[PDB]
Amino acid sequence: SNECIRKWLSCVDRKNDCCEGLECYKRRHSFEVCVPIPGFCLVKWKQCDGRERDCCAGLECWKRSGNKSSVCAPIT
Repeated sequence: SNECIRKWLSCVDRKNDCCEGLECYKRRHSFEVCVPIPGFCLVKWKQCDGRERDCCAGLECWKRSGNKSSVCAPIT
């Protein structure tokens, strides 16, 4: 398991490997970096660890052990 680029660090390296919910920005002269996407969220098949409050509307940090890592799920 490897880590991802830190927010507001440097996108020049790799934009496709910035981070979760991050995207490359466009600047005039100043070096552009990864930024938080507006309205960004998660699905019922995405990890919830760390983003227990980032998932989409209706989703929640689902605690599943034995099959896979901690993922998100819709209201119950």
